[PDB]
Amino acid sequence: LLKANKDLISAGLKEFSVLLNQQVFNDPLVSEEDMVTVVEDWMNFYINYYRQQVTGEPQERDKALQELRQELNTLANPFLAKYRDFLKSHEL
Repeated sequence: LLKANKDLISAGLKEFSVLLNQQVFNDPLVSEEDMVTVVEDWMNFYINYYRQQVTGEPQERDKALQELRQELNTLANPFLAKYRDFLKSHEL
């Protein structure tokens, strides 16, 4: 209900999707642990962000927060892989 709610989600969606796909690949390169922290921060930051940026009944808010948590959890899986493979491509 209300395009406003779905709009906020889509914003976090396009933001994350574009962010993962628009990351910058330049040396020096960031490590996996550093990327993980950044990803986690992005995930908790967005999660808390959306829990407070909702309207209407509390039930809808929760569905947005739950779907988001699963949304990032899935969306992050492929990103970490791209960087994982990007890390392996190194030499040593």
